[PDB]
Amino acid sequence: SFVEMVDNLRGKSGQGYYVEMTVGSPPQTLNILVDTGSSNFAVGAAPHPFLHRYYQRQLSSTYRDLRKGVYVPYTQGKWEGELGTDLVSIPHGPQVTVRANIAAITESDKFFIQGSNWEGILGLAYAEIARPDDSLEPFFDSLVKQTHVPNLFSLQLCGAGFPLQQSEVLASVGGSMIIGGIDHSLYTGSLWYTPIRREWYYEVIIVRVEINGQDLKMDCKEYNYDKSIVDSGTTNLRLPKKVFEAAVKSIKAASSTEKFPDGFWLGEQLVCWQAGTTPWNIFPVISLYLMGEVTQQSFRITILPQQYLRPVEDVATSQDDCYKFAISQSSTGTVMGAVIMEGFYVVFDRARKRIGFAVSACHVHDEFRTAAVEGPFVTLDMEDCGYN
Ligand SMILES: CN(C(=O)CCN1Cc2cc(C(=O)c3ccccc3)ccc2N=C1N)C1CCCCC1
Repeated sequence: SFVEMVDNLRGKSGQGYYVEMTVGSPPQTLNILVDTGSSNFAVGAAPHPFLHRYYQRQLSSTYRDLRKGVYVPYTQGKWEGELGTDLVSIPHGPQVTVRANIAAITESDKFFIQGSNWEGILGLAYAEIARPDDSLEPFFDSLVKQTHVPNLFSLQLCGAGFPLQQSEVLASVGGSMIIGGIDHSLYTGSLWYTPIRREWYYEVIIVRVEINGQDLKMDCKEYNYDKSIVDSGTTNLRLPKKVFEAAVKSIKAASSTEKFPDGFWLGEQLVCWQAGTTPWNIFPVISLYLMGEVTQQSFRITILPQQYLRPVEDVATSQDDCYKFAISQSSTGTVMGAVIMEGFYVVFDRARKRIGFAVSACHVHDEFRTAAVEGPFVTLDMEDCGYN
């Protein structure tokens, strides 16, 4: 179907997924992180201890200067840049060349990650959350208007399998970003769609949460406290303070046969099990019910411990499989990160203002269980879950 784009993503979920791209004339190649969490196409345009390479504007005959600066701070950090434009392409993507807005990053604190292997970020969200403002057209918006590529893209993040490293990056590809299409070889079963509440972040509405079938039983509005978005840039599944606690307890209980340190459930410290003996069956499956496109109808996606327990290279890299509990609390609402996406083929159907989920043909699981997507359900009381 889209053989060309299949498996065009790499990196490390923990350090983000990225795709190859080229900017300027002649072509300058750079790894760009795929982030559904933002709307700026920003690349390193100056040396930095963590950049193997960067965008060299003086060497591009098509580069154009907008003579406008941009300051973006975030978490005790920030990236500063100079706005401009140039021609862009995606080798393992559509065979097209567009002209996009490019923030040439010139100074940054806490942005570029050591080891990730990407020198830039491709924000696929809407302009509403673009810096310095919504007038700076996002990349995909430009791509869709300068070509005939369909206004939609889908993602299948396969998180590989076992612990990887900066070296294992260019050895085992991570996943796929299919631009302008939906690839039938990336999923099994049906594709279920949930509406996009507001086009700024990819915001959705969750109506119910379950732990091994048991209802978390909270006012559905609490689940979307502030907001709920899907973000390929975020590693963990992030949930409000309350929901978070309620969940850890339920998860704690479910797994009682064995006890772990409070440090584990805080993401502070990890756990290990003699190679090959990880007791998956002891940990519970998790499920989020989403609002359906059809009124009063809803469906659910379900992940396994193989999705929320991230494999990490042991401290002493011994012969023991250790794991990190990838479920943490949030204050900015729910973030459906990689622990969620690595279970499904996710479709960002902007043209129809919806997002679809399907079982990933590459998700991790043992023969006893499997991730799922099932519907329809009728648990009256849904739009009422939307926060304001
Ligand atoms: C925190 N990260 C996330 O992916 C979670 C949600 N975000 C935040 C985010 C922040 C930025 C920045 O402007 C920035 C500035 C200085 C230092 C760090 C970040 C840009 C895009 C963002 N998109 C998200 N998905 C980080 C995960 C690694 C990639 C950077 C964002």
